[PDB]
Amino acid sequence: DKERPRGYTSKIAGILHYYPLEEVLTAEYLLEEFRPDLIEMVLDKLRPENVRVAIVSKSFEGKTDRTEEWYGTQYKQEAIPDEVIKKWQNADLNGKFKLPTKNEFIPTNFEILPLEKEATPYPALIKDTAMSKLWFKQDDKFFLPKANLNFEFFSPFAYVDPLHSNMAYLYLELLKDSLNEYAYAAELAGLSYDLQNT
Amino acid sequence: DKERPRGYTSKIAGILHYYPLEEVLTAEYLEEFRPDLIEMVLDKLRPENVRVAIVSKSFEGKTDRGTQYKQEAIPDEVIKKWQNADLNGKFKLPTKNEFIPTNFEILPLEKEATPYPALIKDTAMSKLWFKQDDKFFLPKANLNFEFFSPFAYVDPLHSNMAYLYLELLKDSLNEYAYAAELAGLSYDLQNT
Repeated sequence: DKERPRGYTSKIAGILHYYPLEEVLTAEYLLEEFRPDLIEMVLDKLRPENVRVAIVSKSFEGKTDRTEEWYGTQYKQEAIPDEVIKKWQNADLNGKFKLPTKNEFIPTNFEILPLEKEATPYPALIKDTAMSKLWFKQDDKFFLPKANLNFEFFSPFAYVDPLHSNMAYLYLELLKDSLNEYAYAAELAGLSYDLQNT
Repeated sequence: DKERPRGYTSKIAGILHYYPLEEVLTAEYLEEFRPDLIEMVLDKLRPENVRVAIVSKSFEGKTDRGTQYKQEAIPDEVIKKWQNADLNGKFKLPTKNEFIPTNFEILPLEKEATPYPALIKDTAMSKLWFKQDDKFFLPKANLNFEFFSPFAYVDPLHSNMAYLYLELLKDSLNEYAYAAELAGLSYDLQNT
């Protein structure tokens, strides 16, 4: 997607200190050398022996003995017991863990459908029935092989009272939580979605 | 109940022709038991003297006479079927009306009585407006309740359901409540 000018200039301005002139546009996207030694090198730092762990919870309220000076934040600091460390350094294979598999959602058809004879500058209502109103506009500007599909589903029972509103919400949260595993590949593959109660 | 003047005069003087002056007020409520007349009238409620009229759209087109209708002699065979009615065990005389009132005490006007209704309970669930009668002094009362719910009128379907709900409830109470109604105790139940 074409960037907003202010962000584009700001971002590139930041990264010019790190990359040759010729590569500044692509340096953040384009991978070129496969380097398993560096990947392994970084993996070697993710070890229980240089770890820092911080837990944030209201349950520690009153159970703390230190105060950060500048903001007033109340906290406790403690050494992790070597035995916990030891157990972690010996983290075993579980098998519940697998690498992900091939992302089947990767798009491969990028053809831009031709602009219709009868194209119009604003969206047109191309279907108008009791159940549904469909506004449609074929892209005549951007010419990327993408689309946006938006739907409002209307029902009076979504907002009749507080209880029903709470239920609509919990419903949609549950649905998203349940779709998440399947939808994530798609999201990596430049396909995302947004689902919320109104 | 105190009568409307027009109705009182109208009702009365329809009776002065039948009763001595002194009894005319009481003449219509309180007098002679006449089992011979009751049976006499019962002897008139017989199939050989009966008139039957059925009103139905199902007769549309089957008529020949502003109002369209058909007239027909009832077949004598039908007369006979009626004349031979046996006793049916599903039919019983009514029983004692248990709803008959017997306590007529007029509670004395409370010290804290107010001329208009007072709100005597004001909670999240319910608002109770109350007034003890300080005028009429008959041993009667009226109890009115509005039950509010948004789900009664949220959409056409729900309004229909609220209604059918109440018709079914009244249809089911009807048998028991009718006795109460004869005994000057009635009720009204409807959707708003």
